[PDB]
Amino acid sequence: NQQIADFDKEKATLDEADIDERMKLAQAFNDSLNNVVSGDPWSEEMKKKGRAEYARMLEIHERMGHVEIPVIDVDLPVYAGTAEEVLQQGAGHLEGTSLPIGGNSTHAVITADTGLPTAKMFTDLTKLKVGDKFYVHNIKEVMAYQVDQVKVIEPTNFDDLLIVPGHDYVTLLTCTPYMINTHRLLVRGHRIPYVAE
Repeated sequence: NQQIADFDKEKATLDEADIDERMKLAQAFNDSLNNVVSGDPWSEEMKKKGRAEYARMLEIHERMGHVEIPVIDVDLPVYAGTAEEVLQQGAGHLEGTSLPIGGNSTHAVITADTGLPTAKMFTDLTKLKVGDKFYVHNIKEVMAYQVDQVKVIEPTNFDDLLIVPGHDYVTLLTCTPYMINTHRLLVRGHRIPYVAE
């Protein structure tokens, strides 16, 4: 709400040289990425992780951007890493996956909670179908993705979260089934052309 407005307002003031340097750094990070999934965010080891520093180049006031999902009225800020404090605040970027700047041979994974009384997070992610759209906002632009795969996995199976060569994917990840949470729901979209009006 206020946090997304803040991001977008500050984004609009950034000088082009500033955006260019930030994107240079983000692109270098992606091009050098050791593509190994850090872990399952809800495991005890991942919950307790310290401050994530790896995405500072993309951040305005600690937010890397926001993910907008019109069909379920979601627009959620994205923070670096997946520690407990991040999942309390919004969505977390899964360390080990591409930064959310798109490009050939990239796959960014964005995760959030489900079923909580106090913030809806990804509770309605279950409603998404193949063909649905979502929009990833970063300091440079807004990137459109169209869902091409929805699947359920066990928490430690990361095969579906790695880079697919020759493609540009973002997966939205939460827990499933409803109020059970033993597994993970993966909603994967592929990049499509988009010009924001």
